[PDB]
Amino acid sequence: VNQSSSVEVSSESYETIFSQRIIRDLQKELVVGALFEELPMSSK
Amino acid sequence: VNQSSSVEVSSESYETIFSQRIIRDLQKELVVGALFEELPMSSK
Repeated sequence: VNQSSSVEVSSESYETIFSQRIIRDLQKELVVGALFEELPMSSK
Repeated sequence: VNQSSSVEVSSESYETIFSQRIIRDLQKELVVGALFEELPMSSK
């Protein structure tokens, strides 16, 4: 799609480097779940 | 109960692990019972 040059590439796939960094946003942190303690129940 | 599988416990009492732990709340602090001294009386 850069058609400026006479000999332009077929797709934009060939004009792009697909890095595979899997970036992520700040994701809501979690507090409520771990604060408390467990009663290892072993029965229903 | 927990009747999901062939083979089930009979009463759900054979399920629950009854505990014998007893718990009492924060329970009103008794401030004025002992603040003051005693006159050990021996008559009305």
